[PDB]
Amino acid sequence: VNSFSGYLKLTDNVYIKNADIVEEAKKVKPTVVVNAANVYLKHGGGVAGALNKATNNAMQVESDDYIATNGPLKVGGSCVLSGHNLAKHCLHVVGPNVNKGEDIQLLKSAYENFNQHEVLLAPLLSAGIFGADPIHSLRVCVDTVRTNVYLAVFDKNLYDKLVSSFL
Ligand SMILES: OC[C@@H](Nc1ncnc2[nH]ccc12)C1CC1
Ligand SMILES: [Cl-]
Repeated sequence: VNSFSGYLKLTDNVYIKNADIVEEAKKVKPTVVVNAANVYLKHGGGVAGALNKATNNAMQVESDDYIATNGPLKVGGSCVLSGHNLAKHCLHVVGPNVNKGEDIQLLKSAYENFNQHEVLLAPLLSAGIFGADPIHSLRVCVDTVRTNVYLAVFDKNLYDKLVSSFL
């Protein structure tokens, strides 16, 4: 039993809700919130800009030190950093950005990072400003993640389409 509330159950392990991931994280304080990161951990817009703003830029300061030490992530890769005031940990996961010409096949590799954590609050990877089809992202999530994932979908209209079209 956990403190996630109001989610529709899609499969044994995948749950979904129309919600603002920032407000969800502040309420639940999950062990892990997933950021829709880029390889440079530059949290400018989308989920990343919103999460970073909610930390008063502390996420960006920590991320800049991470990059200075380790260099960029790989597309499809991840790193674990602090969750600041939102969660215990933030798993920064880089899905392919179609608006940069990146290979959509890497979306499965991106979701595999979730399997290293028993329970996560997450967005749909490569959706929104990363330019991939969200119906596809949900399908890859369901077919790749085996741990317990709570998906927050910001746009209410998109949420209804994902539910009604879910196979
Ligand atoms: O990952 C793409 C995804 N974006 C977000 N999901 C949940 N909460 C959010 N807050 C700000 C952006 C954002 C779009 C809706 C499918
Ligand atoms: Cl977005």
